[PDB]
Amino acid sequence: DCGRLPDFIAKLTNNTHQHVFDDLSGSVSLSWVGDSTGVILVLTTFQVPLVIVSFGQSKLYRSEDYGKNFKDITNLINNTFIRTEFGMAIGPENSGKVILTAEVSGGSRGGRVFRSSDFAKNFVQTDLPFHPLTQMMYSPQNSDYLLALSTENGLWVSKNFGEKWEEIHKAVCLAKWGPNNIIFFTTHVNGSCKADLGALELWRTSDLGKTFKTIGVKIYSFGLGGRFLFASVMATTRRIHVSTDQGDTWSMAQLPSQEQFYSILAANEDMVFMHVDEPGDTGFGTIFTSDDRGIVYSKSLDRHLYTTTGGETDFTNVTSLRGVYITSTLSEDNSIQSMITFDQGGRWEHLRKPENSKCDATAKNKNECSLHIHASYSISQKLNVPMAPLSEPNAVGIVIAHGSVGDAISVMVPDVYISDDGGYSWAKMLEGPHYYTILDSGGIIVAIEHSNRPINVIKFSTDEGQCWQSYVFTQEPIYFTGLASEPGARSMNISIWGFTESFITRQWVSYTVDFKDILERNCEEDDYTTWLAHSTDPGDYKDGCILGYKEQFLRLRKSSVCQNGRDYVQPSVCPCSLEDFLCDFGYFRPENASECVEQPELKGHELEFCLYGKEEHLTTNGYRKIPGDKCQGGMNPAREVKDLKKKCT
Amino acid sequence: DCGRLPDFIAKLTNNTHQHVFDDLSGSVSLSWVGDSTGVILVLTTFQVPLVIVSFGQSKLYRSEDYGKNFKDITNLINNTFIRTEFGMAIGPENSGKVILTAEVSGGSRGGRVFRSSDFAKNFVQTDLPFHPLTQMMYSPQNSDYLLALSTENGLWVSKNFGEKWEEIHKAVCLAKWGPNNIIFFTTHVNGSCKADLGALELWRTSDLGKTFKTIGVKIYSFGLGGRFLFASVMATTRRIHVSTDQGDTWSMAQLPSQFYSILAANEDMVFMHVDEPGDTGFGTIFTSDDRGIVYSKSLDRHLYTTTGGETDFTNVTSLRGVYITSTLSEDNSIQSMITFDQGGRWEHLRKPENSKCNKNECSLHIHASYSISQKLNVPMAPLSEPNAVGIVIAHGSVGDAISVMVPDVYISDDGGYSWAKMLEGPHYYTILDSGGIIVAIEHSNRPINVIKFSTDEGQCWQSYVFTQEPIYFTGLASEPGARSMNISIWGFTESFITRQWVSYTVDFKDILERNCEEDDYTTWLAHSTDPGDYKDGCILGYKEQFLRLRKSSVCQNGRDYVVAKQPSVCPCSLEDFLCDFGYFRPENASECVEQPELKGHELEFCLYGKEEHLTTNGYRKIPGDKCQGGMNPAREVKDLKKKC
Ligand SMILES: *[C@@H]1O[C@H](CO)[C@@H](O[C@@H]2O[C@H](CO)[C@@H](O[C@@H]3O[C@H](CO)[C@@H](O)[C@H](O)[C@@H]3O)[C@H](O)[C@H]2NC(C)=O)[C@H](O)[C@H]1NC(C)=O
Ligand SMILES: *[C@@H]1O[C@H](CO)[C@@H](O[C@@H]2O[C@H](CO)[C@@H](O[C@@H]3O[C@H](CO)[C@@H](O)[C@H](O)[C@@H]3O)[C@H](O)[C@H]2NC(C)=O)[C@H](O)[C@H]1NC(C)=O
Ligand SMILES: *[C@@H]1O[C@H](CO)[C@@H](O[C@@H]2O[C@H](CO)[C@@H](O[C@@H]3O[C@H](CO)[C@@H](O)[C@H](O)[C@@H]3O)[C@H](O)[C@H]2NC(C)=O)[C@H](O)[C@H]1NC(C)=O
Ligand SMILES: *[C@@H]1O[C@H](CO)[C@@H](O[C@@H]2O[C@H](CO)[C@@H](O[C@@H]3O[C@H](CO)[C@@H](O)[C@H](O)[C@@H]3O)[C@H](O)[C@H]2NC(C)=O)[C@H](O)[C@H]1NC(C)=O
Ligand SMILES: *[C@@H]1O[C@H](CO)[C@@H](O[C@@H]2O[C@H](CO)[C@@H](O)[C@H](O)[C@H]2NC(C)=O)[C@H](O)[C@H]1NC(C)=O
Ligand SMILES: *[C@@H]1O[C@H](CO)[C@@H](O)[C@H](O)[C@H]1NC(C)=O
Ligand SMILES: *[C@@H]1O[C@H](CO)[C@@H](O)[C@H](O)[C@H]1NC(C)=O
Ligand SMILES: *[C@@H]1O[C@H](CO)[C@@H](O)[C@H](O)[C@H]1NC(C)=O
Ligand code: NA
Ligand code: NA
Ligand code: NA
Ligand code: NA
Ligand code: NA
Repeated sequence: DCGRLPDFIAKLTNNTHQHVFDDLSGSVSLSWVGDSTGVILVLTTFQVPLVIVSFGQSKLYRSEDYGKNFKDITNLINNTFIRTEFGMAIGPENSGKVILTAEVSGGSRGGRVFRSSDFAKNFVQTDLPFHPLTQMMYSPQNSDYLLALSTENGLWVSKNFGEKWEEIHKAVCLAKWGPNNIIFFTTHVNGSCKADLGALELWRTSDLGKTFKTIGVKIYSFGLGGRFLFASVMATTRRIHVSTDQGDTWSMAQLPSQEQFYSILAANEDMVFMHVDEPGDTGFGTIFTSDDRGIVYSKSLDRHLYTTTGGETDFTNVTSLRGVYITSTLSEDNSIQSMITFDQGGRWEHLRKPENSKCDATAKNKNECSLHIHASYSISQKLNVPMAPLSEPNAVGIVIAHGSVGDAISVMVPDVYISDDGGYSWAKMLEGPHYYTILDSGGIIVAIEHSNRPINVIKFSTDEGQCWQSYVFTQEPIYFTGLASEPGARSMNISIWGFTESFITRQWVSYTVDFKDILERNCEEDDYTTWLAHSTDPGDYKDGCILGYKEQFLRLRKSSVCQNGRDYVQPSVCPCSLEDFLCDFGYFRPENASECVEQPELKGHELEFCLYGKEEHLTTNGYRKIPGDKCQGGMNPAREVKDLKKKCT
Repeated sequence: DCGRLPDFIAKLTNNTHQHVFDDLSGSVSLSWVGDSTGVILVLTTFQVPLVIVSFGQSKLYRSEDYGKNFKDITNLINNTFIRTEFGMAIGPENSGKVILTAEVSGGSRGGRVFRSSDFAKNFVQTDLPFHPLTQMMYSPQNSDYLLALSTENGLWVSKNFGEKWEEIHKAVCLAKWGPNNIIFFTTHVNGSCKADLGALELWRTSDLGKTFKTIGVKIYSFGLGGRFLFASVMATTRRIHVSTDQGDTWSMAQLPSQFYSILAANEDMVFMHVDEPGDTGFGTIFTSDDRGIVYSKSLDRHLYTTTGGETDFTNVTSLRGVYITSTLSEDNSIQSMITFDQGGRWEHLRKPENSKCNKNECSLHIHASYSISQKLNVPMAPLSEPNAVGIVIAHGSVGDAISVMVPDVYISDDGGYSWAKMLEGPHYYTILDSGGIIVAIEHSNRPINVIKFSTDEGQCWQSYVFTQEPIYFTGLASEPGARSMNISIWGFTESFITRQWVSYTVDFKDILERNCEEDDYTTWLAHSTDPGDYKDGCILGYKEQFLRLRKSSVCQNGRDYVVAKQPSVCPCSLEDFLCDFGYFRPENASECVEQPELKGHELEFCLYGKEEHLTTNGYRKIPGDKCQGGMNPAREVKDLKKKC
């Protein structure tokens, strides 16, 4: 049971610093700039259409002492304002780069940016030779490289952190940074980008506009994931093509029985999750997985729910436990259900419902108490879930997410559920929707109620979400607007901002809380327990095996109040079992089934597919080893990919 | 100036009726059902996707004494819940028809509807043999006839007010009622409606599914407006086709020359918006003849939202021929334009009365669907009604970002010709009593307890504190009827975590105690863009005169604000004519001028398969304009004896 009253109020009251901002208009954004810099930026923005020239003044405040004091530096951005859609363009964590993209209050020949490379302590002003259509994008491999699309659909690039800009191509519809500062972009065949569905050209430049190469024609769309480049190509019908050499060579995606709607759910250096819409136009599709070449796919999960307008799904990478992914499917009776995989798409199981839930006490029927974990599918469906599932690799096994059972009331007002074993087991910890953040690599989790009333409570947990305490951080409740944490692995600082509205005018205020005094002592051996990740194959020899590697994790004991949450850790290999294999091309695991079985339609014919112009023949026991799985010994089904020395089809 | 003296708080306190609702979950909707019936329904709904089966219980409360008392009748809809997207399917006014379309808690073979034809005083339940994909639709000619699309894209029709249903066609994408119980609908050949865009077939049935007729192929979309049927056809580019004979014959829209949208259409005329070639967020409004075929330039640089295509186009239903929308000025300022002759001529909206004005823009922008789609803080579009002649209430902003972020509420009493800022900040508002009562409620994050009301058509406002426990505002609903005096406010308190819902019904009967006398009215004429005295009071060639309650009036009006007069027609002038095909009116200009690119070549268009030649002075009479005499410009459509 939880430890009642380790007194925190005194240690938090003296570490809570309020700042009132007078006469702020528009939306107010707050952000920490850097780890251990002390810098917090507060900026007001305005919702103004791009084409409209209007007058306005954004306000800008800066703290250099961790939120205790703010200096008005609006004079730096005199006679400009920033649109809410743009906000701040903050570079990578250790770069110190911040860019404010603004519009001149009276109008001008182009936009105006304010550039800082010292954690927002000094800005320089630069007039753009164009009006930005969207926010400027940093190159992932070089924060000095910026690209921006103009309102004239021109592609502009800067090599020196936005100081000097050059237009490298006109009539561009979409542009994206690839790897090693490559730029991919689409261009017109004629008039409008909207009217030219399926007739765009995909272009590549590897030297920031000096030379170009057309890598695709008749393009519907394109995207990037992991080491893979994807393009939807119009033949009257759409097919998916994959490239792992930045478009020099393409191969059509090979799916058993490339369709009208596709989506890359996730992709890394090892594999691809691909969603393909079911024939006709229903609310569900199918998840396919590929090898590290991104070409040959196999059926992974049926009836995967997606929003027909936008393609969002509940697909969630559980980043706090290797190999774990969660998403939502439509059961046979059209109930929503959360499925979870612990082997990177090889096998999926129903998410387990909490034991002895309040739902179990009132449910007049089973399956009513199934737990649906809310993500982008719920959010796009306009449900009241203010945050997707939250996890981070440093906080091993911790997942925080909104969830609902099979009641309309629960769907309307989700609750916050906590998992400490990467999603295998869940407990309802907070009533109603919340905003939440992880600090101190999981040593501190904080949540704030999301409702119509003004709030004055911080809820926090120091034992990975098992026990919660409430801290009244003000006597004047605020309509909550934002929650922002200082970055860093050992973070203790968090800022809340919002406003009072006793009459018609909003008075904005920020509260910065330092949790330094709460976690005084360092955890010892009796403060932890040990746990092994869940395995779907039975046997003590298979407990704790993740993709062929057995490992052991710690977990803070319930009611713990201590720091030094050691990094959860000698590697050992497991024997091979079914959980270490995906189904092969043409095979699948029926719902609730452990073994792969050949899809019925292919039972008659030989399994063949196209691989870079060469037709291949597949003989298989129905299995192929999961990319990245270091399994050895045990079960080893056989497969052979024989080249037929023939052109495709 | 306003008369603050008549103390109203005593006359309103005894006429304010509170009802507290226990354990309401989900979204809460409230609606009056019928003129002088006394019926108010309160229903809880849930935001749940269509395909998902879940458990839930909607709650249903009914008042039969004008909101003083509510009876829990949830048992009527036991074991069902209603989706927020569906709500209630309310038949036409005075029909008495209400239908609650629900799904069964836990799933079933089809939906379940609860049907009433006596203003929701008695319901009967019917199990549907299908799951409805969208809300059921009443036939405008017969409220017993219903239409519904199933989640399997089957087309279902009922002839007996939803008691018995028949499936008349499968694989249907969209279906709509025509004028005489005709049904137009599109169907694909195989697969998906999304994938078969531009390859759909447009079908018609005039006998509720007994027989069908294919009236269009290669269809992208279709729609109905006024007496016009529209279809978008995929050729290499998409173009719009019009039919005035229910699809037996079509004609392509003839524009002097891209994406096409129908802004509005009635029995006389079509408003068409045409997107610029490069998609820069603005387009051009074109107007048609009475056939919907021949179009001419009406308004340039018409702003539209780049994704949904919404514009600020607003029909001022309280004054004939008046429309307002937003355009992009030469320096990319937003501006409101107004027409008093149904698109013939547009003028800049006049600056608000009594204002202190720097920049070039103290101009007043009236907020509508373009502002709403641009995510501005505008909770309601402009509000007007035909019975409340000349009254328009709308959100407006001047040309500073602060004003755009927090618009104010403006009042016009002459159909939008002149405007005054009457309320600070965004509000919800409603008109009842044919304009005798206007009510407004603040839109903000804090709970409210004040009702703002006007009894002189918006010229003077008073504040009434209707409760000591402020509520987070949810809705404002007025009793229907020309002489209505009751409104309902509902919302919830949330002192802790739980919402407690409550309704407040206010009766203005004691406020408007005495009846207005002759000294309570003034008379006015609608604005005319031609300055002659022979055109005073002329609206589209027809003379009329209006009344208006004097400022600070607190009395009940029983007269139609249109004075009863023998009808008289006006002489023709420029305001009575559109520009002809190939002509347009420059900004602020009264006379039409030929578009420059066409000044050299012969004006030609295709009309019913035959190529036609147009010689014109630049004008054509506005469709519906009852003008006679006066100006008579010449035009001739000469057949060229050629196919097209
Ligand atoms: C789902 O989220 C997890 C966690 O973020 C992703 O896993 C991580 O992916 C990165 C890059 O692929 C891995 O980095 C690698 O780092 C190691 C060690 O420095 C290096 O030897 C490799 O060459 C590689 O650069 C990282 O280790 C890995 N972390 C874990 C816990 O697996 C995963 O990629 C996501 N899934 C998908 C499909 O994207
Ligand atoms: C969380 O926020 C707190 C502030 O509320 C941070 O603590 C502050 O850190 C600064 C910089 O390390 C400390 O300043 C230093 O003082 C020494 C002399 O003692 C001086 O040489 C340095 O130049 C600097 O001024 C400051 O004292 C300290 N304030 C408090 C109240 O502890 C803290 O670093 C933040 N991060 C974490 C992880 O807690
Ligand atoms: C995987 O396992 C689950 C059980 O854990 C299987 O679920 C079952 O699904 C059927 C529907 O396919 C449920 O059935 C019946 O539905 C009818 C409606 O037509 C209803 O009238 C009956 O009362 C009944 O509920 C059944 O209840 C359910 N079983 C359980 C224990 O929940 C699922 O089908 C399996 N998947 C595969 C591919 O085999
Ligand atoms: C606004 O709401 C009030 C109630 O707050 C409505 O007043 C009520 O209307 C009915 C019908 O006129 C009245 O009831 C009965 O009328 C019959 C005559 O058919 C009579 O014999 C009964 O004795 C009874 O009065 C009811 O008394 C009346 N007023 C009140 C205060 O209860 C009113 O009709 C609503 N609408 C308008 C436009 O004011
Ligand atoms: C714009 O609003 C007005 C007011 O509703 C419409 O005018 C009426 O049209 C109906 C149906 O044709 C007639 O029955 C009424 O007699 C008209 N009333 C008035 C005051 O004109 C008008 O048709 C609407 N739509 C368009 C496209 O203008
Ligand atoms: C910029 O702001 C200053 C206030 O410091 C103001 O006086 C000045 O007019 C502005 N400059 C321009 C060019 O508008
Ligand atoms: C509501 O419906 C359920 C299922 O039909 C039934 O068991 C229950 O008795 C009903 N409640 C009432 C009050 O009739
Ligand atoms: C058009 O008329 C308005 C109102 O009289 C005037 O203010 C404006 O300057 C005119 N516009 C142009 C472009 O001349
Ligand atoms: Na870098
Ligand atoms: Na951009
Ligand atoms: Na009445
Ligand atoms: Na049902
Ligand atoms: Na009809």
